[PDB]
Amino acid sequence: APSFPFSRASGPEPPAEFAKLRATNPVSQVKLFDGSLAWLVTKHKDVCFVATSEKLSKVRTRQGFPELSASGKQAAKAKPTFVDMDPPEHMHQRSMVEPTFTPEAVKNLQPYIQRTVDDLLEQMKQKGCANGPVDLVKEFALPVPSYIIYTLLGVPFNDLEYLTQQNAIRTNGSSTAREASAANQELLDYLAILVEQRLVEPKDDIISKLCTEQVKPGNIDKSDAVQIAFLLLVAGNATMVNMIALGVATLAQHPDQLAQLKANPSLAPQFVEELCRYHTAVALAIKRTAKEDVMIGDKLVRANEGIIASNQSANRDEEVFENPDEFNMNRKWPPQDPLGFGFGDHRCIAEHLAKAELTTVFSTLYQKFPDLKVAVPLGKINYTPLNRDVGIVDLPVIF
Ligand code: HEM
Repeated sequence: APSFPFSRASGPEPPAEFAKLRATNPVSQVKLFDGSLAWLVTKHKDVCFVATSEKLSKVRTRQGFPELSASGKQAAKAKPTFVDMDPPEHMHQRSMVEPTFTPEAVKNLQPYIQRTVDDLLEQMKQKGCANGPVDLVKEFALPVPSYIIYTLLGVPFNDLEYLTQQNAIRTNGSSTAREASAANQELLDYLAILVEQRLVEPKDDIISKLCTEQVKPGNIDKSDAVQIAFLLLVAGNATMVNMIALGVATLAQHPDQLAQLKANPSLAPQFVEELCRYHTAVALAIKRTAKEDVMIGDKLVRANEGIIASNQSANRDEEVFENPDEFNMNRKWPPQDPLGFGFGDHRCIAEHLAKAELTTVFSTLYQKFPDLKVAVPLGKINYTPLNRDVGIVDLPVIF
């Protein structure tokens, strides 16, 4: 049994092991950091099964849960939020914050998302690049998702820049454990204050709705509200940043596709669809423990055994997506759902918001800067370490 998680084959590539497993051993055992074994599922159909089976659990206090690191094992000791819950607890808490993320709500949020993107791009243009390239991540990919989620949560305008930087520090690869932790605890402290304030004078934001609708009636306590708000912030921000950066890098790698997008920004939705399939930046979230014996393919997963269903591998499943390793924004989509946002009950709560942010970015970025170019050879892109989910640390650009 090989050690898992695997390392990416290269900066922009997924681990090389998956393709081989899908072809000769779709459901197999892998060895985790603590020496325990877990079942690795690599085929689309099997990943979908794992994501929806009622015989599988997300509760991390169950022995056998596939924690992939020492930190994950310690983090599993805290009171859980809906991300680590099973029915009926799961939807009971998730439904407390779903309103802002529904397809209808996101459609109505479009003008705000567009203004946020327009403002950040204008700021970038005014700063210019007359003295050399600027970091697309720091100047654009980071603030876009950050400002939006912070604003939706309830953070006032003047606090956005500092809070955006602090949240970045908690996941920055250059941060020391001490710094990441400090930033983490600081964001929690700040959210605690916001909850106290919104409890007194509610405004029109997520935190206020949690206070008025859940805390006051006694459905949850203040700390619960803080943790729910915290989850909404840290769950997908870093991923959004990385997806925007990867999108720009990808377009640079395939000139004709960029030419097509520039000539027709209406193709942004399909470009985003392909991006979320090709670059599965959240590939280690579909994990479970078997509550009872369950058969998957030619294997029997016994009660209390862990399972990791790779949506990354599923998105490269040749049986579902023709020429899976080819990035094609004009891809002819099959009836099967690509799995960039998961599947089943737990499917990303912000899938629609995320897609809206990405679509707004890629339908506007090259209209603003038609000559935007990465200022370093593409082969020198600074990607996240290979033993981590795919992403980009910084991206020098000129325009
Ligand atoms: C393009 C960026 C994003 C990608 C690719 C992404 C992908 C995912 C994936 C794969 C999961 C696992 C779903 C499953 O268990 O089947 C997930 C869960 C989740 N994501 Fe995201 N996500 C993104 C953006 C966001 C944003 C913007 C937020 C916050 C506003 C967010 C909040 C969450 C939460 C709260 C969960 C847990 C849902 C649950 O367990 O019920 N995500 N996301």
